[PDB]
Amino acid sequence: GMTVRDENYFTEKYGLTRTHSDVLAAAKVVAPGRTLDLGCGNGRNSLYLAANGYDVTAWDKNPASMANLERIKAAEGLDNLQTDLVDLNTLTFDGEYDFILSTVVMMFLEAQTIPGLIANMQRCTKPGGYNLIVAAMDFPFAFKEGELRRYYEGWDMLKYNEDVGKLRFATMLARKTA
Ligand SMILES: [Cl-]
Repeated sequence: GMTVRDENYFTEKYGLTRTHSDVLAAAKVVAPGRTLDLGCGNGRNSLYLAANGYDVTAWDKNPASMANLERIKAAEGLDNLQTDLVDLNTLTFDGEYDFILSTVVMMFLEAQTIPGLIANMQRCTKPGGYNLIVAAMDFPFAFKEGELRRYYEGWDMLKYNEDVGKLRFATMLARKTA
């Protein structure tokens, strides 16, 4: 009968790279809610979240990839998954989200984009909301030791790892104060 639409369901059915392990772990602590996948890539994370109760908005560049996600979305009947084409280097957005995630996307953005993009994620997060960031540390951009954490001064620093994953990645789960 039941085949639950978890990370293994999506890899078996569509053959995309597996849902990020930090998105899987975050989902155990972040209650389903209004979620922005900011730089959704192939939609691996957006598909998982939308199939598991989150109301997802998935944005990235690449018209082909976004159309591919939209086609899988339609096959999976995920009416709670909205997709749009964006350029993260020029995007300014509005909105109020329970959860914003950015996983392995910033390293491909211009270094000058990052401060404004993080400011934008922060102001569009509801009080008590969560931001998840997974990002390379030290081609066009990489965070320096402690930098991701400094951007999030004043938020509850729930989880923050700077560990190998051949590149070091900073993984952060922060919650906005209420
Ligand atoms: Cl990154």
